Amino acid sequence: NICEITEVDSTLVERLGQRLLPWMDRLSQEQLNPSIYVGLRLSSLQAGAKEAHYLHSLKLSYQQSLLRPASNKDDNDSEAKPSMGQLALYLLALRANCEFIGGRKGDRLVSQLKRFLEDEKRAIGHNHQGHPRTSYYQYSLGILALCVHQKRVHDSVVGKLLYAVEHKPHLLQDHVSVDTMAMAGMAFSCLELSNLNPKQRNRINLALKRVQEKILKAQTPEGYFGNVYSTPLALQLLMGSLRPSVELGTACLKAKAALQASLQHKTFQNPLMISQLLPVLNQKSYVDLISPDCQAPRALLEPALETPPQAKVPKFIDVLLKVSGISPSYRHSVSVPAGSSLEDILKNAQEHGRFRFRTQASLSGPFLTSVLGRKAGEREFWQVLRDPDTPLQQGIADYRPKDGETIELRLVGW
Ligand code: B12
Ligand SMILES: [Cl-]
Ligand SMILES: [Cl-]
Ligand SMILES: [Cl-]
Repeated sequence: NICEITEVDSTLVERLGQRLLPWMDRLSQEQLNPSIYVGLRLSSLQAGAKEAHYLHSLKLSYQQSLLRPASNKDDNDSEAKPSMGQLALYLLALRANCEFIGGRKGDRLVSQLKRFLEDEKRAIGHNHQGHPRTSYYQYSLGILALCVHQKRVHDSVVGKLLYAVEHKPHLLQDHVSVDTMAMAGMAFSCLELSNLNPKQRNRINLALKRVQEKILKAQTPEGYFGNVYSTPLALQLLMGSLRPSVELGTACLKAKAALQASLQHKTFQNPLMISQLLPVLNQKSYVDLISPDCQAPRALLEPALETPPQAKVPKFIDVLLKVSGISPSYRHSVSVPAGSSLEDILKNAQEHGRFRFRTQASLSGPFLTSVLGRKAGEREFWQVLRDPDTPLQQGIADYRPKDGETIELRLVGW
């Protein structure tokens, strides 16, 4: 297949896998990450039966958190659980261990997921005025997750994703675009291969060509689908073929070369991103979770065990932090070692100034949710940009600012 990464330097792959390896000892509820587990299982790499403990921890935690008693002893909250889209990735994790979800606990989880989709269906509405509470990405992920376990979703649920893909000057924001198409594509593709909604078979097939079209349309001069980070999910979808073309073949070749290029430059630092890339580098996608092969051997990753101690004096960078989209705006001047994350800088400004911010856990890491006491609301988010007006492609923990950058935290409405 032409959309498949066919040749990768195994030492690059191994370095990527070494980035996931420490996460395998991070078993706390907020660190546990079903995406990382999936990515490893579908990769050419193994992070030990560190993996087994990890799935077991996922099982215990997702079950204990999501199946809690009918009425909790005086709180309405205690120990905020995984989200439904995370439950969807947890379902992918089980398939990655060649398990189907089951038993009474598994029935309840599946219902929770179906309720989620039904609730999103309702939120989206009638004829689609109205938004998902979460996103179409999680919507698609949910359908895909149920599909790979051979669980059917209501035709009206699937309809909502199909129509969104099908209808008009495409709804989706640029940020979500390719990634959401890729994920929806993978939901549709699973539906097809599974024949789970035969009453919309043709519609699904046409949604697939659509999804393919929009992804190729989104190709950048650099070769990326959307951006470097959407490219792996794009390729995950695209390697699933069934519409082989000359445009598609050329697009994939460009996409692949751009991706391999970025691998030489330590582009992929984010554990979730790596978890999305490794499968692709092993010619696998989430859609392979339909029939996962748990017998295939993988190369054991061993701990890097070396963190190079320079005893040098590091370069410092001087960075300007600025907050906009709220009143008052705020600025902060910080000088920190080169290689400091945006997050380090935030924590520094908080420590040594009038700054404050809050993040919350996500599978991509710390997600900035509140700056200076202003918490992003319903369709708001704290956008992170490098001045002038360039949205970062990494979040706070991964973005490592350059000398002289102005980094903007902008409250925006999408
Ligand atoms: C939906 C989405 C959003 C939504 C999320 C809110 C919503 N309505 O649900 C919005 C528009 C707010 C958003 C924002 C951003 N996003 Co975003 N987002 C996505 C998308 C399409 C799906 C994520 C998802 O739902 N995952 C599934 C569920 C189960 O996972 P989850 O971990 O529980 O999801 C949470 C986080 O993803 C959080 N979130 C969203 N984006 C990001 C990015 C980072 C770095 C973090 C830590 C968290 C985070 O939102 C979800 C909670 O609803 C992904 C695509 C992808 N390839 O994963 C990109 C993606 C994760 N986002 C990305 C980026 C870069 C950003 C921003 C940094 C953009 C910016 N310059 O401001 C910001 C986050 C800044 C911040 N405040 O911390 C990149 C990250 C790449 C990388 N190297 O890590 C991705 C992969 C898109 C891309 N191809 O570039 N995003
Ligand atoms: Cl339940
Ligand atoms: Cl990254
Ligand atoms: Cl805050």
